[PDB]
Amino acid sequence: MAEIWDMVSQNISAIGDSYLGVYENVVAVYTDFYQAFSDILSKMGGWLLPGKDGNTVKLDVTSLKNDLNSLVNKYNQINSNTVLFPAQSGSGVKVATEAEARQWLSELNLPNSCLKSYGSGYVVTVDLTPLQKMVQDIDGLGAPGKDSKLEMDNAKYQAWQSGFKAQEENMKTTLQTLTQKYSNANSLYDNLVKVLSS
Repeated sequence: MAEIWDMVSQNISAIGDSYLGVYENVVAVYTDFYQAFSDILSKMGGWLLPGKDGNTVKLDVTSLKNDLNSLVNKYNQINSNTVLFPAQSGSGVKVATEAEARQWLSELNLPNSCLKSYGSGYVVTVDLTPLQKMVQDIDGLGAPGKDSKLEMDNAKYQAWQSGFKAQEENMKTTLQTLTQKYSNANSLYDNLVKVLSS
């Protein structure tokens, strides 16, 4: 027999497998998270109406701002649906050492805002600064009319909307970054196995 080699192979696999595990969790939580933000983007057209003579437009800042806040509050929590690291499972929250967190914080290339503390330890959550920034700007447009909607001229509208898609893109970028990284992690696991099975 070749008991040491087996031992070696099993050990390396576990390391690469372990690594791939975290990422599978990261990718899930984020693609899922973004899905929820897409369901909002679809409704986007249903909250827009031209002024009267396309000289202005009426935007349902309320409905929008409320769905954004709902999403931000849902993912502002801590559970198997909002934490990227460590993987959450079952009863009570699972926490990591600040160092362990900060490490992943750097690995996933995420901002410090993504680092949250829970009792004895820490956890890494999705980046909400974008959504929050969105909601801030929507409030920056001014108070709505008695119909809770805000009629604004095209200059203002398309200005806001540029800034809105700037934030929409930030989140788009993160979800990519994390998928590329997950793809590498996964490639790596498969390569390790070939190198060890042969």
